[PDB]
Amino acid sequence: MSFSGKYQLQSQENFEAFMKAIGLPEELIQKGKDIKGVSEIVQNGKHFKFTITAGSKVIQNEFTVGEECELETMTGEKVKTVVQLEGDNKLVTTFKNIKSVTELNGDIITNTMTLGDIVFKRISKRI
Ligand SMILES: CC(C)(C)c1nc(-c2c(NC(=O)C3=C(C(=O)O)CCC3)sc3c2CCCC3)no1
Repeated sequence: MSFSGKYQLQSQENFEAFMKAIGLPEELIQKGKDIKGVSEIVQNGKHFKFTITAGSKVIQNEFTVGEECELETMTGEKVKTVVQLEGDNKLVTTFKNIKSVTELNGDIITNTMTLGDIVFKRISKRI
């Protein structure tokens, strides 16, 4: 099953709480909290390219699952980690104490990022 596609954010929970917890300037939080942009995934086998719209920032990540890679953070910083496949439809990874799980079901992607007790959840639909 392939993740490839262009996805528009439908809804999200805890954007503000999550962004505050990672130290985003309140100014970038209010500007970005209501943006419903488009995220793109290009999948080639175990190689993924992500162009993500997160609030008012565009985040870019390329990686091969199982290999070491660098993920870009909201704050601009790069972090070493590894992204795994769990089943055919779940990408799982951890960085800066954040547990992320990105799951595809048909045309719906559910991105769940957990930091402390904050569950930041984003739901996007293929366009
Ligand atoms: C999945 C992977 C590569 C591990 C990854 N996701 C992110 C990532 C997000 N991703 C999404 O929102 C996504 C979609 C969507 O728009 O709902 C559809 C696919 C991903 S938001 C976000 C970050 C990091 C810092 C904080 C804010 N970073 O790496």
